[PDB]
Amino acid sequence: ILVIRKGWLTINNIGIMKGGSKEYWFVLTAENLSWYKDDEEKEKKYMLSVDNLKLRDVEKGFMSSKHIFALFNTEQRNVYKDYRQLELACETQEEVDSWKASFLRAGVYPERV
Repeated sequence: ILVIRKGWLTINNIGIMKGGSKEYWFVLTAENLSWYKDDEEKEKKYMLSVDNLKLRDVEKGFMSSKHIFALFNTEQRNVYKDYRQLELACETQEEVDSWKASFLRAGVYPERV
C-alpha cells in the first residue's frame, strides 16, 4: 500500500524484440514492483510479484560504467517472460546503494550472487 519509492532505473538487458535497453519508471510498494514506460502511468509494462524476488551483484557485467544488480526468481528459470534475470543499472554507485535499501523494505534481500 505505502509507496516506498518512485525513481527511474535502466533495464539494461531488455531483448532485441522490445526496443533494447530503455529507461522505465519503477514503483515499489510492500506487495509489488511495477514498471511503466514513464511517470504518467498510462502504460503498464507489467506488474511482477515481489514474492521470490532476491537481489544479486551480477558478476562484473558488460564492459561499461554501469553498476549492476538484478532481480531474479529464486524458484524458476525465467524471472518474467523469457528473461532469466531482470538487470537493473545506475550511472553511479550511490544510486545502486539507495535502491538496495528500498528493496530491503519490500522484502527483496541481497545475496545468492
